[PDB]
Amino acid sequence: ERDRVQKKTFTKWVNKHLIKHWRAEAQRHISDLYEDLRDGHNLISLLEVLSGDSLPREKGRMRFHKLQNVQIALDYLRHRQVKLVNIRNDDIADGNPKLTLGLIWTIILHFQISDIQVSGQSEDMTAKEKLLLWSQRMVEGYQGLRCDNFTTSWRDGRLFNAIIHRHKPMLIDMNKVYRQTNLENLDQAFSVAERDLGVTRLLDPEDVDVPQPDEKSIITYVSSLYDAMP
Repeated sequence: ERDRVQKKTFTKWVNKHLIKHWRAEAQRHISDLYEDLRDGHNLISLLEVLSGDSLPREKGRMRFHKLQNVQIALDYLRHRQVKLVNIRNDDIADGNPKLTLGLIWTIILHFQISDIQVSGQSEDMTAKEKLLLWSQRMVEGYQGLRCDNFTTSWRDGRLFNAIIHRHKPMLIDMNKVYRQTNLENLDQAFSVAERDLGVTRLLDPEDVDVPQPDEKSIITYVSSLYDAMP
């Protein structure tokens, strides 16, 4: 299901950032997203690295120290005009999945997805509508591949390869692309983007070759491409 994939994707995204913390003790790794954010420490760390700001933190063990640290993170975001539609400290401290996923998505949008500007876009297209237009424009010439959406259109790997073939034309062979299975095409795309473009592998080939790829995870990964070659 799309939610286990989303947890998955979100977890790697958060970890990529955690380990670049400037402070050693904060350089942590999450195993389960629905446990390892509860105490608020990694949420605060994640906001520290993404913003470069130094945030207060509460050291102890206690239940209400978890709450305090979540509140510091939520308060940070609210002070930056992020609409936390309604989340309490509790939701995160208790490990609620929907809201924990929602909070991470909100952070991904705010910090990563929302700077997407492309030339000749419309005024009130969304930031996802703007990414889409970029993706389309990135493959305008390749022979009858559409990008219509951030799900089914990505399933066979063609889009990703075609995108990477725009400055590593040398590293991928689009011909083999139209001969390869979905899985081969995904692995390759994702392994090329890591080695030669500096793009962390957020998705597994298995997560994407399914009838309905999870829209947020695909957007997270494709945003990451955009960041490497706009």
